[PDB]
Amino acid sequence: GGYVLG
Amino acid sequence: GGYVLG
Amino acid sequence: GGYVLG
Amino acid sequence: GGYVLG
Amino acid sequence: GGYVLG
Amino acid sequence: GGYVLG
Amino acid sequence: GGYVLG
Amino acid sequence: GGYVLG
Amino acid sequence: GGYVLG
Amino acid sequence: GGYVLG
Amino acid sequence: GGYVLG
Amino acid sequence: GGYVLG
Amino acid sequence: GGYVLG
Amino acid sequence: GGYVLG
Amino acid sequence: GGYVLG
Amino acid sequence: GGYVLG
Repeated sequence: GGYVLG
Repeated sequence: GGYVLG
Repeated sequence: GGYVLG
Repeated sequence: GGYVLG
Repeated sequence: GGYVLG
Repeated sequence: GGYVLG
Repeated sequence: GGYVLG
Repeated sequence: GGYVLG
Repeated sequence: GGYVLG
Repeated sequence: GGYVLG
Repeated sequence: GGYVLG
Repeated sequence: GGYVLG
Repeated sequence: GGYVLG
Repeated sequence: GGYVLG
Repeated sequence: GGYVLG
Repeated sequence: GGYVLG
């Protein structure tokens, strides 16, 4: 799992 | 804004 | 449990 | 955006 | 199982 | 910008 | 179980 | 204003 | 769990 | 003004 | 601005 | 118990 | 904003 | 408990 | 837990 | 502004 923010 | 995988 | 993206 | 609860 | 949020 | 909570 | 507030 | 996950 | 304030 | 993560 | 109570 | 966001 | 009670 | 941003 | 980008 | 991978 993981995430990005932009 | 972003994206998540869990 | 839970998760949030904003 | 979005959320989950479990 | 799993989830995505976008 | 954005955020996550877990 | 859980909750969100927004 | 804000957001809560509990 | 957690929170943001903005 | 500002921002908080807790 | 904002606040939480718990 | 409880929680508040304002 | 919002609240929960339990 | 709680937290404030102003 | 969480993370913020601003 | 920026970008985050978590």
